[PDB]
Amino acid sequence: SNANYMETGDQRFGDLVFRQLAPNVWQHTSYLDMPGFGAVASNGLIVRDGGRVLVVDTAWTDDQTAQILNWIKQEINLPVALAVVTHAHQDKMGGMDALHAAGIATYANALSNQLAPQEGMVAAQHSLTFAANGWVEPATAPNFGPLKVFYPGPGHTSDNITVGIDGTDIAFGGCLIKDSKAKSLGNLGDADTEHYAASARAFGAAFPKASMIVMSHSAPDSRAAITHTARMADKLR
Ligand SMILES: [Cl-]
Ligand SMILES: [Cl-]
Repeated sequence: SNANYMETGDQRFGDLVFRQLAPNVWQHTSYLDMPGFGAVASNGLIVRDGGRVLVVDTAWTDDQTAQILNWIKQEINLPVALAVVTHAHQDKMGGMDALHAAGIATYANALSNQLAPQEGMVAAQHSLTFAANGWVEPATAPNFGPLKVFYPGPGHTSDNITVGIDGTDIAFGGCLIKDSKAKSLGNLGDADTEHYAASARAFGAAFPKASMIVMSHSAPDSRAAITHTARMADKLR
């Protein structure tokens, strides 16, 4: 349960893995086997804000996403107010149904909702919209607490968004940022290779105080993950 700094190690629950990040923040992790590679991790976040819990990124599947809700009931014992999912893809949207069944309000980039059916995903219930500088329109993100939503520009996909957690110095780059040892940009099937670099860089500028970068396929890293990701993307153009 990691109650204090002398109880450590990731918590295994079902097939899921949870790692505490800051006092109110955890990374949730699920796995799906992929041709030729094998098991691939997909990370998302759980934020405790006051008397509610906020989730970013469901798991790969409905039944894994259900497990996440269960773990929250056991370990945090708080209601889940809302969830924000970061683009329409199985790794971040696979479990929308489970969130919905649980009666949990869901939010995504309007564009992610427009693409969901074509990407084989269930759309979120609410749509976020963004200014030209990339920050979310606050009226579209009511009651987001510490979550600061930023759309960096096309990237891993054209709809990808990102989230800072105010006060924790943690920024979630999702599929857009890779860690500093990464050998490639991962899955580019949907990517905008022209704007990727600028988008990665825009993310770094949106959260200039983040000391912890959380991404989809790897353990959290330093800001060196932004820099390195941008250099890799520079090679795309
Ligand atoms: Cl990826
Ligand atoms: Cl992906």
